[PDB]
Amino acid sequence: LHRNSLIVLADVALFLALYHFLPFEHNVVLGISMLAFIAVLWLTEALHVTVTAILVPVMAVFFGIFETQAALNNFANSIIFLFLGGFALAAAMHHQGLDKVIADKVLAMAQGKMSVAVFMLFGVTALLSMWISNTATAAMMLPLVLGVLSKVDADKQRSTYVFVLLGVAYSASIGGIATLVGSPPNAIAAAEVGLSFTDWMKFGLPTAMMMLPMAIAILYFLLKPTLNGMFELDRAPVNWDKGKVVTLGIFGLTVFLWIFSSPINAALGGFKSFDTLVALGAILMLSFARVVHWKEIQKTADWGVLLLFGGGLCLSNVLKQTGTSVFLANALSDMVSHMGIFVVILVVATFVVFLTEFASNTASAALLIPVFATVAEAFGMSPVLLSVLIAVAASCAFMLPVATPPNAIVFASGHIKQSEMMRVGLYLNIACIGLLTAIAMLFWQ
Amino acid sequence: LHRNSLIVLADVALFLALYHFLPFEHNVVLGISMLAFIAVLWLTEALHVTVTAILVPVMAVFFGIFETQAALNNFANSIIFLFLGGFALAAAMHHQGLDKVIADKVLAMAQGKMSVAVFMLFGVTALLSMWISNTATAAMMLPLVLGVLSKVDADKQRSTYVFVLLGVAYSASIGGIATLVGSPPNAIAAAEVGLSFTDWMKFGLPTAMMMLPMAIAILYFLLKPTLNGMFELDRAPVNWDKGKVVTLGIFGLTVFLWIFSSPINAALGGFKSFDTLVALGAILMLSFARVVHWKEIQKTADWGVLLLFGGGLCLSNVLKQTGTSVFLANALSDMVSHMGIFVVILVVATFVVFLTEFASNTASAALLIPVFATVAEAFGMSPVLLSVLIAVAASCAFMLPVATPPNAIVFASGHIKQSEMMRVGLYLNIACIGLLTAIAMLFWQ
Repeated sequence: LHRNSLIVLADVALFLALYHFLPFEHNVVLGISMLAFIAVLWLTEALHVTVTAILVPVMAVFFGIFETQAALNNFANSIIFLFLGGFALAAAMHHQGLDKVIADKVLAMAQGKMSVAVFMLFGVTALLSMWISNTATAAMMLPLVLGVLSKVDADKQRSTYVFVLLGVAYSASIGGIATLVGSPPNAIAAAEVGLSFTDWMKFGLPTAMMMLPMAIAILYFLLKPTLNGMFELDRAPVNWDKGKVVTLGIFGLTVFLWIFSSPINAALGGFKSFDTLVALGAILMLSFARVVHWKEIQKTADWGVLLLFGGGLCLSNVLKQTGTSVFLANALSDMVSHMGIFVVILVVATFVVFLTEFASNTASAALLIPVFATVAEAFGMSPVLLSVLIAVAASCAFMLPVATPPNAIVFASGHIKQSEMMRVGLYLNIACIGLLTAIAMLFWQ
Repeated sequence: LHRNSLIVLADVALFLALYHFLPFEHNVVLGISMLAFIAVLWLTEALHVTVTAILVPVMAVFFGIFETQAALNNFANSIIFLFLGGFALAAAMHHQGLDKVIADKVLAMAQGKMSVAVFMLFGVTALLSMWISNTATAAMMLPLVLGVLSKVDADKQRSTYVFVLLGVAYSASIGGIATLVGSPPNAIAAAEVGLSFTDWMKFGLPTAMMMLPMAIAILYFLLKPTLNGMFELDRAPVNWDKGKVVTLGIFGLTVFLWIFSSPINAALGGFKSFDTLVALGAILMLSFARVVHWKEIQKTADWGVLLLFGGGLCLSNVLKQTGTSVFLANALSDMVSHMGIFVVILVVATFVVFLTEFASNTASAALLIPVFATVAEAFGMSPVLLSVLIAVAASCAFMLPVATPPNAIVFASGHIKQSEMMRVGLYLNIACIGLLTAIAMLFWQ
């Protein structure tokens, strides 16, 4: 009937074809066919990506790969509860008005001028997206930006609007690249290659600090805003109070425990996933301090993502179990050896940067990381490099707003020409490809 | 500071005392102390029961019982995803207006009279609570009941209001006793003793069909309503349409697969948790049919419960690992042998029926089932009997509304005297104790 309902049927037909017409052994054919099915379903977004994540275990069981519980156990990877603690921190610092207070105090650092306010705004937006999200952050900042522009004389001056808006969106999508929380794809990568919070900050904080000013400069040089007015702000200059102090303290304590996870856990007994224990402890300290109630943590969090992680991990453990990964590596050895690694990561990064502009970041990541990682390539291991690269690229969505929630949230204003966004995102995607290639070549090797 | 924040500290002090002043071996002392801590936290409801469920794994790890992942894996017991499919069915049959249509078509079965409408109402409320919930069901039926009574002449006639209302509440709480879904405690019991959907219906459907008419009769004989008026109904006589037909069909197919799980799964390969695969398949069929979107399944479901299941299961696996269960059985052997099993289940059932009137059903169940089951008693195994008994009793909340969501949802009307509810619930709780004792003695043995 509907378009998606026919995409699903075509995908079933393709699955059956590959299940009947492949000259590989049964198990590898099964893995490949499941992979194609799941990819066609995640990219097209026919079924809500979470539903496909839930179908992966069923597709694995009905075909005798996994036992039911051994497949559903992947919906409980410690990384998921780490992300849950992150969502709880977000719910706290939104219910207690902490983010508004931070952004406002920053807007005061700039007395009344714009030339410095939008830059501080991008910076704070990224600092938030480090923890909260990519969507809620943009939604929280949008009214602030509009109140800022309230005295811009928005007539034949749409350029400054587009600047102050796309800067916010991209700053969020980029601050999502600094922490394991902030953007799902980072957590998918870590779960696949076993990375810790700080072991991923060492990859994502420099990358973001490099990609954010590059983006602001590219925008300022593509569109030419004036940025010379003043601030006729009239909202309440909110102040600190109990509940925000405690929330900030617990937030800082959680971050301090995360960053220093290794020495602490080494001086405590050597727990396995100390970061996740720290996140659950953040939840416990926020509850014991009466600063946030579970109903908020439940309305706020996005559990579809917490099921998508499990789906991606079940897919990875499938490709690992049925031996499909080693076969794909044996098959791609020739192509990876003929050319170099630099061109390999170049094509990978461009593919992913131009894919998530049509698909969802989390789905593309969950689908691609397992392959390029579980391959265990021959000419060069680089098993974490590519995972981090893809997780970063999947967040580099800068073209049309259907690619990322924040882009649409900011496009809803009604004065962002699609063509300007598209060309700016093209320039930015090329720049990000180049930058990621450079970093992967120099730093991460 | 606050009452709950001091309860927590007293509980920590008690935990430390038992951790320092018990003449049992270290591990059993640890288990007992964790048990006391968690019980004091779940009964008092200081921290949202979900938060205590989340604290159980941390409390188990920081004290070296479990590895982190081996403890968090219990948040993915197939029973949880079964309950998730149940929540999805509820979201479908609420978003597609199926429940309203069913209740209205039933209200038409009674032409315009009341003497038969309230009984059909209790019946349909139970039939719904079989699947949807105990709370949403009462909330969905309340406006219908008020529109029914709109022509009751509710002056010196509060008796019929209380009847048509408490009947609804108790019918929901009892229909929650027929299926694994419908009430969490049933799922906790099954997870503890490995019960299937039908293997638990064989316990819960007769029990509910017996306890519901008993309750209606007790009410009719305590308070004396008239039940003689007509129906001046004026709402829209809704009709069927596409979306409701498909939803009903998928619902019936899911139920037919659940009930006949054994022969099917035996003629298919012998999967381990076929019921859970069937629930996930229900989600998949509801999504593929474009009848419900994940956002509704996420707003609707109660994930706190899906974490509470994991908390209770981690507690059970703790008491099993540290050897506390066998020790408690060795200690209670004398008391269980001196008296009989009949008196044992009698005291158990009364304790639980009068406990959940102050605590939450799910928490009391999650706390008590592990003990009385993992004991593996000496004089008589009865390892599933007591689990089912406690799961049924925990739903038998009939006194003051703070015990159960539905009771408060119906008390909000503003014309339900606390004393009448309390005495009616006392009578009903005694009757339910007697009935459960009788059934456990005759049928389940």
